[PDB]
Amino acid sequence: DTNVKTYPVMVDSRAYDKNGNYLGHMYYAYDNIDIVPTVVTINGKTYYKVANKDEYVRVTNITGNQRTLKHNAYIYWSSYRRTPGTGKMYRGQTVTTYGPQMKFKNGKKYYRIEGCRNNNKRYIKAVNFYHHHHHH
Ligand SMILES: [Ca+2]
Ligand SMILES: [Zn+2]
Ligand SMILES: [Zn+2]
Ligand SMILES: [Zn+2]
Repeated sequence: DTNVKTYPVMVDSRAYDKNGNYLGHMYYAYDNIDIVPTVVTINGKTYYKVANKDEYVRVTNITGNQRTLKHNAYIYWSSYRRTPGTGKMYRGQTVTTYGPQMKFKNGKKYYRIEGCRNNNKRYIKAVNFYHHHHHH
């Protein structure tokens, strides 16, 4: 494989055959992974092929998703704690999120965002990417 990019795994990625069957192992955040940077669709979902393996990992977990804030957002380490020293992001700013929504112990859903590491945890509440806040 001659076309290869390196990216941190931002979310523990299940490894899948070309048919979208789980192979029983994972790639782990925040290790680097080598991928062929060509999007591959399998049963409606996007993957990258791991370099020199007939293995596929979800794009969302690697290069993630461009999302636009619909509301001012604080950056959270956990349910009740802001990432230390962080400010806010504003309605209209663009954020890279990785992976599906994650349910914290408060019961609310979060997106892991660019820069999140074990010593620098960075999440935004999912609702801040939706128009309707009928919950305030
Ligand atoms: Ca807010
Ligand atoms: Zn609002
Ligand atoms: Zn409001
Ligand atoms: Zn609101």
